[PDB]
Amino acid sequence: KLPNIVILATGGTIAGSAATGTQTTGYKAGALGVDTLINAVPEVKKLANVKGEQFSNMASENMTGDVVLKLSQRVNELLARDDVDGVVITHGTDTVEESAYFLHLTVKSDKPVVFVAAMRPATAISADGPMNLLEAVRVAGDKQSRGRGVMVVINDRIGSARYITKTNASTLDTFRANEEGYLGVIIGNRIYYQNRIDKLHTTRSVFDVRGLTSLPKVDILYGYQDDPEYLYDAAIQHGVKGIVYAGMGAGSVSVRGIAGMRKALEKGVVVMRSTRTGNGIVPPDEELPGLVSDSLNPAHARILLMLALTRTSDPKVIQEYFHTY
Amino acid sequence: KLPNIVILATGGTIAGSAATGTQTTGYKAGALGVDTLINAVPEVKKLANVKGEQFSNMASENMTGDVVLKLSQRVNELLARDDVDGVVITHGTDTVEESAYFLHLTVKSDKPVVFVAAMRPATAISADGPMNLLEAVRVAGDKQSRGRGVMVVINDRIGSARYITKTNASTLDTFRANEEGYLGVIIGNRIYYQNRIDKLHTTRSVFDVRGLTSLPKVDILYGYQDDPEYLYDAAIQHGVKGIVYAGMGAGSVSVRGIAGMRKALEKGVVVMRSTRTGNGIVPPDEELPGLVSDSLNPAHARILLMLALTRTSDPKVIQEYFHTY
Amino acid sequence: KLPNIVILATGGTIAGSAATGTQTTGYKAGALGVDTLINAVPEVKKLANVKGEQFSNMASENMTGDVVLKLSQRVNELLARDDVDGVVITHGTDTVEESAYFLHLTVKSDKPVVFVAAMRPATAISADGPMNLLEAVRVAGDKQSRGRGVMVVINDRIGSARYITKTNASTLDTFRANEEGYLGVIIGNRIYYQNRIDKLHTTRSVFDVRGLTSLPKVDILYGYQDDPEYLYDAAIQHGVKGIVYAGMGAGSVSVRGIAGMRKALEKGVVVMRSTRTGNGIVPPDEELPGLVSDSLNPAHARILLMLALTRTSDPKVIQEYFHTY
Amino acid sequence: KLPNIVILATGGTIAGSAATGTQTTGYKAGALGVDTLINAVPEVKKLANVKGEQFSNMASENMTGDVVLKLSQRVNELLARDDVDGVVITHGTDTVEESAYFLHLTVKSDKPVVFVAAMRPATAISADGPMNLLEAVRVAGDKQSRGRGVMVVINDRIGSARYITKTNASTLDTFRANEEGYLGVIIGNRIYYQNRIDKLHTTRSVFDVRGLTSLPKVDILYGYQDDPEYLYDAAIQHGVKGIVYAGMGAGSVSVRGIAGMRKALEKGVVVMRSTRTGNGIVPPDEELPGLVSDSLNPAHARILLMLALTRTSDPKVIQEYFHTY
Repeated sequence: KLPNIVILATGGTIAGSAATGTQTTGYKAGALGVDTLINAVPEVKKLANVKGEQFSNMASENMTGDVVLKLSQRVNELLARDDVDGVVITHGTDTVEESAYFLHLTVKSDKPVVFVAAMRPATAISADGPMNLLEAVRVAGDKQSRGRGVMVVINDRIGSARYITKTNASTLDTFRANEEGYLGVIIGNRIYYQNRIDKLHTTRSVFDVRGLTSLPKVDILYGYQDDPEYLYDAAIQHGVKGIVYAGMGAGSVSVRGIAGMRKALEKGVVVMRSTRTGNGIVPPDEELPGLVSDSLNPAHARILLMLALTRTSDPKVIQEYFHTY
Repeated sequence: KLPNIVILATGGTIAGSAATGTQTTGYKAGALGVDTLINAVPEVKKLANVKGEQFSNMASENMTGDVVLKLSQRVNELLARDDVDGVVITHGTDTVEESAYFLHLTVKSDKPVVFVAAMRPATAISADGPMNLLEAVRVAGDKQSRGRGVMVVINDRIGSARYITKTNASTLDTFRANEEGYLGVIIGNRIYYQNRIDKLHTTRSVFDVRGLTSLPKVDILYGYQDDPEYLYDAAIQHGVKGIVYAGMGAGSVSVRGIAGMRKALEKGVVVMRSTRTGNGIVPPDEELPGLVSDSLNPAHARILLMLALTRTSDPKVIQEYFHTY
Repeated sequence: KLPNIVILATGGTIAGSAATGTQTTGYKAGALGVDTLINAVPEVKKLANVKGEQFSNMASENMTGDVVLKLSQRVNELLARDDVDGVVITHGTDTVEESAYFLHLTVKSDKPVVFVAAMRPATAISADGPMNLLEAVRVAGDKQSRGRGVMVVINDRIGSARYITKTNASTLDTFRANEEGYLGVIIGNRIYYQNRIDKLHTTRSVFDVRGLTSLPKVDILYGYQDDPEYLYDAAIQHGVKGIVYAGMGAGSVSVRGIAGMRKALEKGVVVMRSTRTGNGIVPPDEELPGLVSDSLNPAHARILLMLALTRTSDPKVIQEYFHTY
Repeated sequence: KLPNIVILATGGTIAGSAATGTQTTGYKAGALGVDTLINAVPEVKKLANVKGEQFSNMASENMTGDVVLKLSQRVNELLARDDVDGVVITHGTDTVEESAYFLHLTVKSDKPVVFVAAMRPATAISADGPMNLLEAVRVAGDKQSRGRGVMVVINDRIGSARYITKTNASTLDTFRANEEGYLGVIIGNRIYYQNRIDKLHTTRSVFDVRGLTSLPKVDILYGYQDDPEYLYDAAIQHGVKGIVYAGMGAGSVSVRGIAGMRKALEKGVVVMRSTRTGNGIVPPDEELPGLVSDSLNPAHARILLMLALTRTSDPKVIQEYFHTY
């Protein structure tokens, strides 16, 4: 029989629309309901028994920790039922790497959780959303997909929430993991799996959102020539618990940045040095302040740091998380 | 006869050293002098008549607008003489894209200006520095190289200062221009040119640094879920003339970021929306505040914005610059 | 007023169809007529005055030199008229790099010649064909596009016929030029040009097809472990004028391949060593037999070799062509 | 205590040399002995107890199935001993993907088998071989490396024999797996593992070389415009058991190629359709003759087809191998 898939809608461009079919920019995201989306691709109903639920309807640049936290709890609830085999979450592309990674760390189930997005509005000529959604359901309902961590499906590719990121401001093929590749690809309606991530996630994660009602405050500061120190003062003075530094090269700091970090440290703020480059490993360096983000980019590093702080503030333990998650 | 090339040293990993040949991280950058570098690769002296000049010796994360401005003026002086055919600038990798792009816009000569860097210390096993320097001089002395804008040479590739960027925190092949490719490659001691950038630069640029002693203050703020508004207040309150926003997706802003931008606007601060993604075009959008950066990434966009402000503050003219430079 | 664009159809997947909207493989290419294509995207008629002409209707794997030669002559005729500003050629994806490069070398006009293809059948959910065609016409009608050589437009990118190639058997984003990047991109209905190829083409090419009725015979042989020598004998014995060798690494040959090449040489067959790798430069090597293909891949190298032979058989002159075209 | 690593040398550029340090092309591969290599990087002796064995000394374009078969048997012997923890095989770059994949399928051990190569001669300025060898030994001796299949280590990257391939004729960063990424990377002397391939290999493979003295004959034929049919006749007439077809796009065949394949089929020859593109999935198509290679490229597909024929000639079983290995 067909598997039972629930399609949780949060908004995004995949549900956006513009006045004309040639308008691919300046459209309104989160304008259509989940059912309109489902009826656009009726074929979806032959791959599984789908049920659409409207969790929200916004542009992903406005997604917040509060909402992501509730989204995570809602998905844990659904996955606990016996009449739910998998979940597909329609989301915006802009911050899908952030929400997808948060759930990658907090969903306590082996059942597939697949995020799907689209770079073109649903009203666009050659809109990518329909096929993306169709592929997402297919992946969600396949039993080969269990235990692979949270996945992002778009443009025939299946990426891990831990490595996948939006690398181009506006192309269809924007989502890639340059050094880590894709978990698999969907060609001709067959799924081809190629990798399994060698990291901890989902059912083997220590992070638990059941019981939380708010998350620690973590900001991201950029590293560049002449980077100001006052931005660190500002962050501290506003009660941030952690600071993710999108540094030059391999988390390199200027004299001004070092001053700001030392200050944040003597104030109890956790400093996580990452990179602005876009890919790669930020290796340990005792000569420099703060922890290092391993291969986590700024956006992902902020997510893992927020969660880590809901467990400990021990630098030694947090550094461990960053090398295993 | 051999061409006359001047090698201006500013420091960087290409002049760094560590206690052991297997230490590739945690070393000391800007530790060796230009002459030590020149003598390490004597072959260089058969490709041209070289003269080394020590401009500075620092880790590039500490390079500042002041030093870059003087560097730019120094290179204009040298290129004005008849006994100088080209210049090779040894620089750190971390902010080479910023310094190289600054000179790309302010050097008033058709003569080759080549930046060279290295990802491994000079004391490392398989240090890339020697061959990079050799290739740099070769490119600088070739007459085919005139009029191509400022170039960055490393790992057998020749990249435009306008497109090239450091994409990986720590690999040798870190420098790439995903959508724009390389101007050319150096294989087997022959130079293969393949592209000419379709942008304005050097001798056809309107920016002039002769006469300036300081640059406008421009900061970069990051875009992410829950991004704070107070960082905008902080920047404004510290007298920044412009703000480069490394936005989500195609320069998308959250409600908090929009508030902060509007505020900066009513305070006379120029707002330039760019992208944190790493590649791509941030297209115009009248629904949103600020200008758009075309394909300029945050680091490059800050450099062009600083220079534009030394000429005008007209949003219409600055937006033009961003589409032509 | 609107520019006059002619849309020459040759078949391909962009004109293919399958029984269901979810069938993306095993469909029938070259099934729809140019007018069906034009009417699918009416918006096209607001960008220019279009006239469709049905040149052929086949799957591109069956395109041959004869048909490409006639196609080239047909386009030269059309571009010679005053009421034609540009031409858009719908073609299959499989051998578009070969046909596009052939015309890149033989069309004697500065007017835009744009090839457009599609990876999904026209009857597919999220078919890429409509938007590709729309973008193609836009590029063809823009005056900024003159003198850039033949272009291939697909998936929002504009690639040079000389560098572009199909790198993936079946993804939408299959067309790339890893080392050379794209000439430009089309985002939000604006065209962003970034490069100009530094090679000879179109109006500055020495190759002329007016008057030819057939082309020299050139085959491609692969290089691998245990590659046989008898395939060279076979090719020679079948009257080939040239042999493009898709070699291991930088055009490396095994003892068996060297025997076969020497044999072909003493038989008057021109041997062009290329690479099977996919990208890069095959540098000169006097220790080995045959000419080297510069950065031309096997498919492109065969096209330039066929044309070169319609002019000379001088190894010295052909090698020159390969470094300038 | 230190692990016991054996370094089997087969030749290659990593052991090559040229008259000058600036000569990176036209050098002599397989010119130095394993001990010269070992003494060049003495640091290697602090990472493990190494023993060099000279299996051969040739340029990899001349490596053959016979030799690869013996190499595979020799490695199985060594890995069976208790005083051997891992093996590092120095090999040429040109056909390392072929030898590495052959062993990936026939080595019956969980112990690390690491292939290392180099793009620059050992006598070159900035030769990459030393650091590559150092990294290879480190990976071989780390216990985290067991059970990962055969690996190729070069340029700080660790790639799976199944996905890794040489993508550029002559750059240092030539080895990549565009869609599959790397198994891990080596930065700052620490190994960072990120993926585990989701394919069968080594101890879970059905292919056994113990007892074989020769391998089935398999050739590769290229697909392109005007591809001749006589090449198929030639292959058949020379007793090939299988034919790997490097086809256009997704294994597409011309009418001539179809004629040749049908002929090969009625003669008992197994036809495996692959792609010339360089990456991707060749999906099943009942409308076309022969089997499909999944994501295996021509070079890898030939290796798996040779081995498959040493077990069966059943099309249904061989097609299964191609989807699981």
